[PDB]
Amino acid sequence: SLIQFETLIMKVAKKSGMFWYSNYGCYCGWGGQGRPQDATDRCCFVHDCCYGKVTGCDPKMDVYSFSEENGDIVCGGDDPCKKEICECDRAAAICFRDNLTLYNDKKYWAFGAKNCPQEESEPC
Ligand SMILES: *CC(=O)c1ccc(Br)cc1
Ligand SMILES: [Ca+2]
Repeated sequence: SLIQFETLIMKVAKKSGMFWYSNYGCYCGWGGQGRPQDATDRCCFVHDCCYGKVTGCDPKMDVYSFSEENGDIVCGGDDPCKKEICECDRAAAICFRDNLTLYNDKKYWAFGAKNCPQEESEPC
């Protein structure tokens, strides 16, 4: 669920999703169009595409299971579809953590729709 995605961002990237990734660039926020503007924005774009490929369950609402083990987040449970959602959230949390060197809200927060042209939308 989205609450769990916020939780994974806090655990992995040591940052809040709502404070740092909810309106950054073209894609770190709900939906999106245009080009991923930088490495953090591309992490959100891939997360959108991953969610778009989940068939059978709901990435917003459904609750997945995970454990911390061997220094990593391990997605689990008995449901393949819910584990797919967890994998999308875990990959994006690690992607955020790994691209903190580049993060730049001064340049990219509330980047604006003109800057994210419908015609430049990179396909998944
Ligand atoms: C999938 C993803 O990264 C993302 C980020 C922020 C919001 Br709000 C929704 C989705
Ligand atoms: Ca988005």
